Amino acid sequence: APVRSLNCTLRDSQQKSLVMSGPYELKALHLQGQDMEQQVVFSMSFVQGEESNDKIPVALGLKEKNLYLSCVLKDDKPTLQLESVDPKNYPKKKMEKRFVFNKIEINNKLEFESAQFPNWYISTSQAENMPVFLGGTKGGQDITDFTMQFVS
Ligand SMILES: Cc1cc(C(=O)NC[C@@H]2CCCO2)ns1
Repeated sequence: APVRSLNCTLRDSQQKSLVMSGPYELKALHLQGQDMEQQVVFSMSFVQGEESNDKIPVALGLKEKNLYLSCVLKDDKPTLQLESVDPKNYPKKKMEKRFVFNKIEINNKLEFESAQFPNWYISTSQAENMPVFLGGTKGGQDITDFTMQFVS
């Protein structure tokens, strides 16, 4: 059948929102009131992959954009990028592995682990207005826990 998707927003555990800045540039900042319109709305697709009660493979596309978060080696490191796709072909149930995150529910928060790069997570910095990145530990000063808000 089709792939199933939900619209949503994400905020890090310090309650920073994710907003688009430069071309293909996703950053996190503290946001409230009128400025909340600037936050990125995701289309979270439920995709093919290894699954358990608390570990659900997803893709994260930008709502009504042919852009997906992906995990690739860049200058020899697991990095987070926004990648363009053919809008006729996406989303799909069998997303390529670089697009797949394991959405993990622990203690009423979510972590998004790269399916391609085990133990690398969507991360934010404590500082305002810094890139969203792929970080190689769910431990230390960088933030790897999020909450989801469901959108119409
Ligand atoms: C100036 C700025 C640059 C970035 C930036 O490079 N963000 C990278 C993330 C990875 C996925 C897409 O965005 N944010 S503010």
